[PDB]
Amino acid sequence: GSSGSSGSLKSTAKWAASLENLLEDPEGVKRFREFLKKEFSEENVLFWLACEDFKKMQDKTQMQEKAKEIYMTFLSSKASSQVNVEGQSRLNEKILEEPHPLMFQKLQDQIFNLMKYDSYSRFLKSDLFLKHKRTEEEEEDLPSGPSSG
Repeated sequence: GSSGSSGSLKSTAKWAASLENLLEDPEGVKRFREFLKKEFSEENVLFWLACEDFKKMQDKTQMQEKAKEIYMTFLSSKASSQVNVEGQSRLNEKILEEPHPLMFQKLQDQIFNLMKYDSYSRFLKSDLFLKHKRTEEEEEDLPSGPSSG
C-alpha cells in the first residue's frame, strides 16, 4: 500500500532495460537531460519529445502551428541547436503546408536510435546513472559469479 508518489521502486532497472522507460519516467528525463546539457546536446531530447506531443494533440489547428514552430526550432538553418542525423534536411517549409503526425513520427524514430547508442548507451555507463545504481544496493562479497547456465 503506497500512497503519494512512486520512486522507492527500482528505477535504474527500468531505464537500463530500455531507454523508453527512462524517457517515459520523470526521474529519467530529469537526469538524462543534465547529462546531455553538459555538452549542450540535450537539444536532441527537446526535439524528440515534441515529435510525440505533436501527434498526441491530435488537433489540426494546434498542429498547424506546432508544425512550423518545431521546424523553425531545429529543422531551420539558423537553428542554434541542430540535432544529429544522417540527412533529415529532406524536409522544407513545404512539410509545414499539411501538418500530420507523420512528418515527425519518422524524424523521431531515427533520433531515438541515435541517442539509444549515442547518449543512452553512455548514460548507463555514466555516473549520473551508476551512482544511483550503486547507492541503491550494496555489493556482494560472495563467490557467486556469472553462472551463465
